[PDB]
Amino acid sequence: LYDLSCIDTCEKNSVLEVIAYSSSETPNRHDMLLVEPLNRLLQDKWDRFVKRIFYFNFFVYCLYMIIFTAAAYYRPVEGLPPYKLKNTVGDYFRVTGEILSVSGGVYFFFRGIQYFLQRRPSLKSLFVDSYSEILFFVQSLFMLVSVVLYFSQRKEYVASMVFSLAMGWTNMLYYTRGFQQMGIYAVMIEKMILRDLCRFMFVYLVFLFGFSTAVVTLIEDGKYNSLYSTCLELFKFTIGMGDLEFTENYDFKAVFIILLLAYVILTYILLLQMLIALMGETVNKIAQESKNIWKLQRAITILDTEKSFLKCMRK
Amino acid sequence: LYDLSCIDTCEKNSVLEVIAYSSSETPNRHDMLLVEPLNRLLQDKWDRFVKRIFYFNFFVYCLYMIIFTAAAYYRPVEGLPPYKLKNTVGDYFRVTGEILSVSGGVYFFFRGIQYFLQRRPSLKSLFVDSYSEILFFVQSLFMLVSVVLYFSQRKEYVASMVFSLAMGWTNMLYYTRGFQQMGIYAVMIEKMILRDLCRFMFVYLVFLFGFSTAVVTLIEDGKYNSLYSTCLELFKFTIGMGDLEFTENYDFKAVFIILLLAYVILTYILLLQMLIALMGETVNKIAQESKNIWKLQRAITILDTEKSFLKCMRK
Amino acid sequence: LYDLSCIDTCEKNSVLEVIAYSSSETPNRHDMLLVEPLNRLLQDKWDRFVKRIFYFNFFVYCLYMIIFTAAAYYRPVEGLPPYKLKNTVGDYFRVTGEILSVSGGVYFFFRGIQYFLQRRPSLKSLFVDSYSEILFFVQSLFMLVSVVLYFSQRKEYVASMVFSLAMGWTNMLYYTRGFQQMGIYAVMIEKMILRDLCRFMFVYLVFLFGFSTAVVTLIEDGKYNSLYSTCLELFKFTIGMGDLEFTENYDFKAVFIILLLAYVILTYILLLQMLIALMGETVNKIAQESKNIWKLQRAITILDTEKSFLKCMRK
Amino acid sequence: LYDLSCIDTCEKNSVLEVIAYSSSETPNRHDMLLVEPLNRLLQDKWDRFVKRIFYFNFFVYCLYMIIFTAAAYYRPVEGLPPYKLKNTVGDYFRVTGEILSVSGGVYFFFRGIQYFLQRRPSLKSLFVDSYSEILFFVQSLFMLVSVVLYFSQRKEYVASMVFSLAMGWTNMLYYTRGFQQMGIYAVMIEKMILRDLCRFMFVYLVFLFGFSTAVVTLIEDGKYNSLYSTCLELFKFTIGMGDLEFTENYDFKAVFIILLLAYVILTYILLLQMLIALMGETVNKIAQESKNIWKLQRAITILDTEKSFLKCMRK
Repeated sequence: LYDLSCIDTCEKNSVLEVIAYSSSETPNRHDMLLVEPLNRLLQDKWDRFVKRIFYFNFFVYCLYMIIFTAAAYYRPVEGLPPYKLKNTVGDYFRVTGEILSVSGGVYFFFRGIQYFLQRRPSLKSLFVDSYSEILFFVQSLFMLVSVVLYFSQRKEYVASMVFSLAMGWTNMLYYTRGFQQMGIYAVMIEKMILRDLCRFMFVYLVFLFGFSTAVVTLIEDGKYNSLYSTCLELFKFTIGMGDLEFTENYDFKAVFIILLLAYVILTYILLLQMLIALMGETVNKIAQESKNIWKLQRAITILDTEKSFLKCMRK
Repeated sequence: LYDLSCIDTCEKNSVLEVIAYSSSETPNRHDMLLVEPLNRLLQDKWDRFVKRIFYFNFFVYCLYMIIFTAAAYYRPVEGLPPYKLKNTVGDYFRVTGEILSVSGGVYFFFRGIQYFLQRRPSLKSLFVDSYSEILFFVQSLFMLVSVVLYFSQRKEYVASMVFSLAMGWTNMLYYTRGFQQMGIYAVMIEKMILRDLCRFMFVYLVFLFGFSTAVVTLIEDGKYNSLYSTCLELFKFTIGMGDLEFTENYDFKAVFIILLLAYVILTYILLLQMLIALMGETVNKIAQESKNIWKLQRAITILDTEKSFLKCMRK
Repeated sequence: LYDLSCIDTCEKNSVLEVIAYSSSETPNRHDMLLVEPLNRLLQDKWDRFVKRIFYFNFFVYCLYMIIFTAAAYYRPVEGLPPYKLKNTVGDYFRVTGEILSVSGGVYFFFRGIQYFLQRRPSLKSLFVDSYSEILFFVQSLFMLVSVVLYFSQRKEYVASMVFSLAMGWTNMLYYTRGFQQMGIYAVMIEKMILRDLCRFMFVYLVFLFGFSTAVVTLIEDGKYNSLYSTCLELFKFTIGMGDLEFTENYDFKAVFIILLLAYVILTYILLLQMLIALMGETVNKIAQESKNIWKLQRAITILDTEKSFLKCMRK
Repeated sequence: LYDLSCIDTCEKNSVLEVIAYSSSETPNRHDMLLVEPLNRLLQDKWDRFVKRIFYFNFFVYCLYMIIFTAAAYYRPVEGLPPYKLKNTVGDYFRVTGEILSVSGGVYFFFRGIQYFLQRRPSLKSLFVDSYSEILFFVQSLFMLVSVVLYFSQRKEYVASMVFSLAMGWTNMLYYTRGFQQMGIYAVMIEKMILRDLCRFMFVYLVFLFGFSTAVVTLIEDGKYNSLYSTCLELFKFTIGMGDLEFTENYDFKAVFIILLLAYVILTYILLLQMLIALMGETVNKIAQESKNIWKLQRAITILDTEKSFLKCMRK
């Protein structure tokens, strides 16, 4: 038996806390949890009770989402907000869900604020990992905005609400951290996004934009002279529905086609495939690292669980 | 020469049987067949006669499938079942195939039952490998259901029948196990399904659903307000036929487009490509393992062949 | 200096000939050319003159193809063959190219026959590598067939001719063997075809067919009840233009959609991506081997060059 | 401290210059910069001031591009050039941007000429790396051509201009060299283009062309008898919008379909996926090499910075 009390020397800073709140700059930020005493301990906690609490929290959240979903689905958008309830069961259910939706939003909002009270946002912006919390804050932000617009007689609230909704469904992935495979997968995802995806987009957009302006220049009208629509037409090539003959409003057919071909080859063929290639390599490079991260991710959850859960007695 | 009689000590449990019916939990479940005596023996059996019997069984099965296929293809769906045969050759052929189809269904059904009598279904559910047998059971199940509905005057039997049909064509892959390459390939397939595919879908569906509700919320009508149709519209982006302008029923064009773009980027671009990447890695990780499994798969077939085939005399 | 006369002991069998015409069963079939004396010699030959002759032959062939192409492009398909020339330059050019096309066909045909006179076709069928020659034979075969049909007053000759044409354009790749990169690439191609592609298709078609019959069964008419058209509709999903709502001729909408979804997921998503994954691994496995093969491929060409080219004096 | 004055012995040739202008044939062309003294020095320069100048130059360039873009976007193509300005703010802004666009074109043109005065174009053609400069020259070339055509009353100038525009947006990637990741990515891109992409296209086009002529031969008319349109129809299969039933103008439906299927399988399925596979391997092979190259790329920029920037005093 290891002297676990050392870890729990929170009077200064628990060993686990040191790790959990370690700066992204720390070399062993993840590697520190390779210690057998720490793993023994954390796994014990997880199985002993934390995962139960965790699953519960997840369950609650997914309920929140379907409640919110329904509220939006049956939302009487006809007219301007706020809307007057009528004496029906459906109306009762709607406003019930509506209220609950807002409540949960406030809950997450406030928690985000708590984190800001502790880990100030000037610090949080430096942790592209803590974003997993920030996203809930943003989600709730959209909720709150829609509340304002709703009571401001601004139907625009729908849009804000919708963004909140989508955010939540994205945020569902947060809870994959409770599974040594799903959470790992999620880690793979977030890293590839932060790396390869944005790397790709940086260039993708350059070509998208460049070619769209090239084409527009040639275009006389056809409702494609509007850059907005032309760039969408080019975008369509990369989703797989780009029409080479989308317009005839030009005197330079050959040139028009040439540009399209270049765009396709460079973007649709080359870059998209390249992306895949690089992604494969990124996977190779990570692998174990995602597992390392996942363990950390879970550990953090564990600590927060105990910290927030009434300081419940334990070993 | 090795003392092969040891292997054949079935009075307690044959060495090969030990392996064949080994729990999925066994560490060497597959590795046990790396023994030269076992391989010598099994390969001998295979070449000596088993593969001939196997090929025959395959042949019979593929006949079954085309018979069943034809029966369905020329099925007089006009009216309600059961249908009355007329004095024609085509009618004769139809009912002939129909009967045969049912018969083969019962055959597989019963065999599945036999397996349940031995390897109880409470055990079978724990072997995500024994599913190769279960699928035949399910196939036959659909057959039997269609029989009931047919005689119940319920045209719905067609649907059940169709599922049986499709199941069978899928189940054709069962017999790839007789080839050291096709069966191996099949192993690669089933593992990637059980791993990467379902892993992917778990998240794919989250985004699909989330975004579909987001969009529906914005939608006023256009026959897209129905979640069902909207989620299909989003699904279309991933097959390659998603229309960015599928509807105009909203007051928030910009937002509408934003959501679509997010969905595409996250799902169509990122996740689908990621999947490919991970699949490549999975292939790397397996490779030899699929071969190991294939050998086991064949060995099992061999044992069952001898066991079921009249206990035919052998070495 | 190595005693090169040993290699040239053709009175029994040249060392290079031994290798060139080595059975596919030979373990070192390709590895034998790793000998420094052989490489020294072969590279010398290549640079000294063979590659010049080779480039010439290529040049001639590509001329043949464009001549043939033009003949077909401007072919007066109106009416029935044989067609009567009129006193015009275009007619003169057409028949000129036509004759030349046939001539070159006969040339390749005859060469194929020569190979059969030597390396009998009973042997050739065992060399899935010698197909590089066979393809020219097949190409010429189609040519000859079209000649017959042409003079038989059968417009069907066009179809045969077209196949010959396509064959030739495919056969253009033959000459990539003169470049240590293009030929290597071609080797990568042919191996992946012979391996992964046909492996894939074996299963692809199973699902294609199976699902198509499933769907047809549900279909009442709509011109999709014809299996032929339905299977094409399913095929379209894998090229990227499959319509989930291609028909409404059924009483089981839900089921109809279910089947489509299964087909997409299993075939479009899973198998196609899997194929990519496996292809990547195949590339890894080959790499050097394709280079080895390429060297052999070139060596063979070299030997044939000298053998056919007037037995021109050399070192 | 290393004796840095040795590096600066430019009276003969600076050590860095030796490397920077090293022939592509040099074995250590890139490896030479692995020297710790060189890296120390170059990194110092970069951070000390070069990167600031570099960022500035980039900034200027991106301004140039958006100015040019706007000029084209609001270009009164109605009638024939040169166009007469009217007394409006928009006209003033247009011609302002127009002039600026030409000016920057001349700037890059002249610089290209300067390089030709030094590193003669007979040499430049041998450096498929120096193309990064050539592209600016080509960009400016198109600009100058449009100027001529503009004043020649030839509306065709638009086309030339458009090409210049697109070139510039492509050339934006030049400046990714200032980032150890973006520039590296760009290196990955250019290599894969120069290698795999053109390798692919070499064969892709063979099949594209071959099959297009095959199909045309069958075609009676339908506006597809024109090879140009048919080859586009085939091209569409690879972008994901190829229609199997694009025409009915033929007497050989079966054959028509067969050809299409072959084209799809060989090109759309096989080759495109193969390309991806090879690309993955190319990534594996490069990796570090791209980083090496990137460092060189930056070093070159550094040297040119100092050389062109007033010979500003330094260590």
